[PDB]
Order: sequence, then structure tokens, then C-alpha cells
Amino acid sequence: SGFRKMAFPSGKVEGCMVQVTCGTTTLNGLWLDDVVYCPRHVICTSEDMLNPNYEDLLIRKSNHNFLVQAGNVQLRVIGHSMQNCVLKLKVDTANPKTPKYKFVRIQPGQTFSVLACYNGSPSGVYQCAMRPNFTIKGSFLNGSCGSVGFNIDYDCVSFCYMHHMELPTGVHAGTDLEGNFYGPFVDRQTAQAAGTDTTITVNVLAWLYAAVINGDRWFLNRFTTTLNDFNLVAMKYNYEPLTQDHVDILGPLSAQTGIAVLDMCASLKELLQNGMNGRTILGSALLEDEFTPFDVVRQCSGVTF
Amino acid sequence: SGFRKMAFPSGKVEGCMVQVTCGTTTLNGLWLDDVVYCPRHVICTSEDMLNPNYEDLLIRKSNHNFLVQAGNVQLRVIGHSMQNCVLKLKVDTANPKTPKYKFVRIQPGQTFSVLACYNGSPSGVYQCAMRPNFTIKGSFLNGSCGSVGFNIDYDCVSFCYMHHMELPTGVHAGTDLEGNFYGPFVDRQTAQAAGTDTTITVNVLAWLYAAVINGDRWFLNRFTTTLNDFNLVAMKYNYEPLTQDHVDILGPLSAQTGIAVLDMCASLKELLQNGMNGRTILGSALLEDEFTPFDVVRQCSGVTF
Ligand SMILES: CS(=O)(=O)Oc1ccc2c(NC(=O)Cc3cccc(Cl)c3)cncc2c1
Ligand SMILES: [Cl-]
Repeated sequence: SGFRKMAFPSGKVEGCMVQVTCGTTTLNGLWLDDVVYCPRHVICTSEDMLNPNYEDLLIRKSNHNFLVQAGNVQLRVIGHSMQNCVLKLKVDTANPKTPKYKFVRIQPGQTFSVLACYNGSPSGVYQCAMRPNFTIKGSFLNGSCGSVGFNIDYDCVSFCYMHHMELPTGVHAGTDLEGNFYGPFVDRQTAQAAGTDTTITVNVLAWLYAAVINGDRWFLNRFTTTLNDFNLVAMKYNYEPLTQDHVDILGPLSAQTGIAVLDMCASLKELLQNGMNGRTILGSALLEDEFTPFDVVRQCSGVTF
Repeated sequence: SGFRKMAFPSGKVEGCMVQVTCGTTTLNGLWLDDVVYCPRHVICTSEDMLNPNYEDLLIRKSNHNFLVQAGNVQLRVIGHSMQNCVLKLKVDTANPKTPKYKFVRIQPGQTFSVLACYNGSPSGVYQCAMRPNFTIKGSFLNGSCGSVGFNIDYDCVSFCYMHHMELPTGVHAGTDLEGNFYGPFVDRQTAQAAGTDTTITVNVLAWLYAAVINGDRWFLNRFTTTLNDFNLVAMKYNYEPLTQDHVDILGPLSAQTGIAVLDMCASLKELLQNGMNGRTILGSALLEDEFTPFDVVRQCSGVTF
């Protein structure tokens, strides 16, 4: 029993965190096999950041311009290349702590653990979701660039995010491990704004199913809805549209609790109209959207209370 | 920017998690040097739990009755003893991954990271506080017994909790690493209830300072109060008393934001008698009490491990 926002154990990832220095700039890199991955903006000055020509800045660099530090050991850089917005530094030693890994690009609504690092040293781990506007609501300070987001499904680490920048509203933007940004963002200090954010509807529904499994039923009602009527109402509250794919994904939780997805959708429409009335759901006074349907099944028991 | 509930990197602890089997029971153990620590109830059947005589049950066991598994390796048990509610199993091999460690007993209000394990395998990491009623609001399933709570002090791991049981309300009870329970609980299948819980006041104040640092100032007011006047309000809303020690501990956050502790207390006083009025603080509609003053300074300064 109990439901917590839970991150994956960060051990396999901590053993990959290195410090990357290029001139006066210092950020974090990810050491996998004989390659160190880091944001390509490590080669820029603050004066270059407005309109950088990364290809032109990179061609002017040599392997000895990059200082890579793993704990108290200097790693020797023997090659450098760029893949989209990520810089790949070939080193002379394969990381003996390299876990079984994959590079995965995630869709909005998906969750992951972030190992926040400063100077190649892990300082904290937290759980978060890729927002529908492609930003992440992280907790990042100066020097956190290069920190990674991951999922550890079974014994394999799947890397899905690398931190690059903070937008003016305090939210964060980054890339997958192939250097492709999530969202309409660029690694430039030009004016960039995150689009209007919305609530991840399928995730709130999954969290309502988790509350039912944990014994909370006060919000349930005798109503059901069409999928279209649910969307007309939910979109008025800045909720993401619920697709037929989302309904299918909630199928196992619906089977386990005995509450059809469109029946749970009717509880949600009521919650958005009535508020909580001083009540809480799983210790929260807001509807929680950073738990996917897969997270709920993984965390929760197979017997409803 | 950003403020998240963040756990310590779990790496140093994951390297200590082992599986302990005694007959039909399987739970987790902590392997430090040549000793494996686990709950003493691992030696009990379900009938034994009703009223156990642990010394009598233990004297009937031999070293070969305990199966200890570290990854895919069988550890040889060469001795067994009991310290309060923890069983200590002497093994032939010292853990090569043993970090620098301490065993510490924490006070209610202090926070820690929990590495939830099943079959000696870490599956999740979350942050939580020792409640004033000595229970922890964890997220635990069957087989999580023996999972540990910890903090990191520079490069030293401070072990403060070992999971033993779940109370009927879904909250959890456990011991320090010396086998001494937190709270008026016993390791026995019998009726046990958690006392009425209170809010950790100094922690809410620290979380209000974190909101100010992050730009949330709507709750600030021109007013100030006294420790006497405030503690009358605190008693009335089931809040823990605020001591002069708590005021001193909040000193650095007070200096950084320019809001005196009794000035922040008058904001908390108003939040209790009037509510949030549809507003949120750090994305929350409730006053958060699971972040200590040290946690806030650490997350707003970028301390690494
Ligand atoms: C005082 S503060 O604002 O919280 O400190 C920061 C500073 C930089 C932060 C940072 N790095 C950048 O945004 C630098 C940058 C600039 C323009 C383009 C690009 Cl691709 C990168 C990432 N995360 C949190 C950050 C907090
Ligand atoms: Cl995805």
C-alpha cells in the first residue's frame, strides 16, 4: 500500500557521469563504452551563444582542447564529432562501469528519472514527465547541462533525455541522446517561448485508477460519457485530448478495478467541475499527471483494496 | 529554477542490497563489510508472528538455514546473532562495494531516501520524512522488508531506517540499523495503530523559503508575529511546535531572501486561517512538510555526492 512519486535507482547512471571542460566552460558528460556524450554548446562562449555556427566553431578545435575528468582521472580524448546538438568525444578508455543501455526518444506524457549533476558529480535524483509542450519541469542550476533522464526497465538503462537549457519561465529544454531536441527549441540564446502547457489526461486517469486500487473511491460516480463529450469538457480545463489509444492503454487498470475508462472519465469531468471540497486523492489536493499507466501497474499491487 | 522532491543518488546503497531467505520467507538484507543486516522476523512463519519468542526461534537455526544471495552469487553464512529487532548474519566475504558508512538514528521531521527492494534487487528510490507519529508514508509491497533509508554526508552514507511492516492504514513502520523501532511499534502480527499525525512546521517554513527563492511571493505579507503567538496557532491546526532551534536553523534562508522567520510565520499563520484561495505554491495546493531546511539549501546551492 501507499503511492509515491518514485525514481529509478540511479546507480548504473552515476557510474557514467563525467566532467567535460572546453576552455572556460564546464558541464557534464555521459561516458558509455569509449564515447563521452555532452551538449555541443560546451564549445561556445556567452558571445557565441546568440547565433553559433557549431560546425565552424568545432572545426577550430583539437582533441586536446577538451578536458574530460572521470572522478580524479583525466580521460584522453582521441577523437571528436557532432551528431545534431550532441558532441561525441572518443576517449582512450572504455568505461568499466558501462551498463547495458539503449538510446530511446520518448513522446510527451512519458515519465523518466533525472540524475542532476554538477562538475561530473551526481547530486540528486527526481522523477518527471515530458510535458505536452515538450519542456520538462526540472530542478536545475548553472552547470547542470549534460545531466540525463532515463528509465531502467529490467537490467537495461534507456537514456531518453540530456539537459541543455532553461527557458525564461524556469522550465527546461533538452535533446534525446542522438542530439535531437524535444520541441521547437534550438541551442541558441535567441528569444524562445514554451507553448501553452496542458494536463496529461491519460496520466491523471491512471492516477485515479491507482487511488481506487489503494482504497480511495469518494470521487467515483454513477455516470459514463462518450469519448467526444469528455474531450469537449476536458479541453475547456486545458486538458490534453484523450485518444482511442489512451483508452486501450488504460484497459488493464479498467479490468483490475472494474471501472470502465469512460466511467472513470465521468469521475474526472466531475472532479474538474466540483474541485476536491477539502478532500485529497492519494495525499494530494491537485490532480496528478506525472504517473503513466505503465508506472501505476509497476508500482501498484495486482489486488484492489 | 524548479523545485522537486529529490532523493540522494542511490548508487552506494544499491551495491549493498542482498536477498535473505529463511525457509519459506524471502526479504532484503544490507551487506556491509562481512555482515548482512535484515529484519529478525525473517525467521518467523505466519503462526510464529502472532506471538514470537525470537531467541527461542533463533537458537533452533543453523548458519546453513539462511540463504544469502548477492546478485547471482551465494554468500556463505558463518555466524548469526540478534541485535534488538535486526538479525546480523556473519558471512565469509567482505562486500567489496562497501561504502564509507555510519548508523544514525534520526528524529521526527528529518528526511531520508528510501531504496525500495524486492528479492535483493533495487526497484525504486524515493524521498520521505519520519513523521512526528514515527511512521513513514512509504510505497511498499510484499517483499520490501529490509529496504533501507539513508542520507549522504559528503562521501559517507548514513543508514537511518530499515523497513519491517505496514500498519492497517497503509503507512509504514521500521527500525534504525541497530534494530530499535521508530515509534511505539513491535514486530508482531497484532493490532497496532499509528498515533494522530501532525505537520512538521519547520519543514513547511523551509518550503515557503524555497518558493520565495523560485519567485512565488503571493503569500508574503507586511506582518510579523512572536514565537508564543504563532505556537498557539500551530497547536490549533495540528502543527508541531516551532522551537528557538528551528528559528536559528532557518537563519541562512532568512538572510538569503530578506524575510525574517517570524515574518514567514505570519504568512503561514494567514495560510492556515484563510487557505490558498485557488492558488498554489510550487505547483502544490497543500503546505508541503517533507523538505527540511538543509534540503532546501542543498537543492538551491547544488551540493554533489
Ligand atoms: C540562476 S539560474 O537561472 O537558476 O541559473 C541557471 C543558469 C543556466 C541554466 C542552464 N543553462 C542554460 O540555459 C545555458 C544556455 C543558454 C542559452 C542556450 C543554451 Cl543551449 C544554454 C540549464 N539549466 C538551468 C540553468 C539555471
Ligand atoms: Cl514514449
